[PDB]
Amino acid sequence: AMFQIGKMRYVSVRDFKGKVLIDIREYYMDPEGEMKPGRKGISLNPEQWSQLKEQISDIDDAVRKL
Amino acid sequence: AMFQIGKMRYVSVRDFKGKVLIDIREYYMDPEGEMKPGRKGISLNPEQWSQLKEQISDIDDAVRKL
DNA sequence: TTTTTTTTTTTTTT
Repeated sequence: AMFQIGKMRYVSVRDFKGKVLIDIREYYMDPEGEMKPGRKGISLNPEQWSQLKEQISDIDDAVRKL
Repeated sequence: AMFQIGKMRYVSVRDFKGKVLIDIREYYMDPEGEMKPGRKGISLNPEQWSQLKEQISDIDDAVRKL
């Protein structure tokens, strides 16, 4: 499943080799004319994603103040 | 501002060259004994961060179904 | 070999 968050950026959810990854990732268009994941991104495991969600309120507080 | 989401992973919030960035990134310990940002990570702008949050429910549903 | 916004490019450590 892919969830667009910008022009060339997605959160993607996939099973990779038995484990669920939540990937926040910029994509590019390659010379053969296909969409590929780029170097800018990180694949989170479910516990890291859970910790991120738990800190959204604090993250938002910091964003708001800048 | 730093928000830990794993042993060596953080969300950070900062103003860089006049732009607020929400960076999700893996860090490492370098040979001099200092923490440094690593190559696995992505800096979101606030609009991307807002779209990510908007889709957490859908992302979470994908995780349950994969 | 190691950041940082809408070419040379994936994939999990509290």
